Formats: sequence, C-alpha cells, structure tokens
Amino acid sequence: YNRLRLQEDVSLRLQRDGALTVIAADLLPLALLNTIIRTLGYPFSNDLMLEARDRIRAELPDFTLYKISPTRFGLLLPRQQQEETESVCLRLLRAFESPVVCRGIPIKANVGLGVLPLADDTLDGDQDWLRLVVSAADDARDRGVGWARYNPPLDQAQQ
Repeated sequence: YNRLRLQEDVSLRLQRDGALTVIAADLLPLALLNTIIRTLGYPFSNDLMLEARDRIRAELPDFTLYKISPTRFGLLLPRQQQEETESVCLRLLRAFESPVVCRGIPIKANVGLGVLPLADDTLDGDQDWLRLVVSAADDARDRGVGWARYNPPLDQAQQ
C-alpha cells in the first residue's frame, strides 16, 4: 500500500471508529539515502529499503505496512490497539539496533519514529496529517528520542 492508500484507509477508519494512531518509521534522512545512492548505487539503495521492509514485516506480521516515501514506512493502529503504540515503537527500535545487511554490506539505520494520534471529532481524516507525523519522525531523530508524538500547543498561552 502506498501513501494515498494510507490516507484513504485512515479516513475510513476514523469515520467508523472515531480514532486511531499512525506511526511513521523513517529509516534514514533523505540526504543520507542520497549519499548511499551516489556511493553504492541506486540498486543497492532499493535493496536496502526492501530489506528494511522485510524486517518490519517479520517483527510486525499482523500489521499492514504502508510505504509513505522512499525512506519512510507507515503503520495504522486502530482505536482498539492504540494501547500498543509504545510497544510497537520499542519493537521497531530493537529491530533496528542491528545493521541492515544488503549485498554483504551492513548499514546501521537509526530509525526515527513519529507517533500521531488522530481524532474524527476534528475531521483529522480530511486534513493533510501526513506532514505532521513525518515532522514528528524527524523530531524524534533530532531529539535523539525513541519516538516523538505530535504535541502542538492547545491554546495561545501555550503557543
């Protein structure tokens, strides 16, 4: 499933369940991916992301894995399993502690995890929320934390 499919499925689940959480797993900065492409070739970079995909699929078999960008994957956690958010993040962090090996070369991926709880009450499914979870994934990497939750100010005093 691609980016559009994720947006569509999120819209459908929100209307039906009222809430859900999206997790964005950013394997590496686009710039670093580009360094890999120039240094080892584009085919190598594709194999690397395919290997990353297989590892996530192996760790979370009961989860539908979406492809957001060339370096990002998305997971949709239904309202019923939002209580598993942190556990999923911890499992992904543990899974990527070891280098991803492709074509005999190990590549250490420092996965950035963005966490975005969405609510139907504010029509989140109709909004372009992708940018928010992606920014959160970058924020997790910048802060060096396990995962970063979308946490905007709730009022002017907090803004």
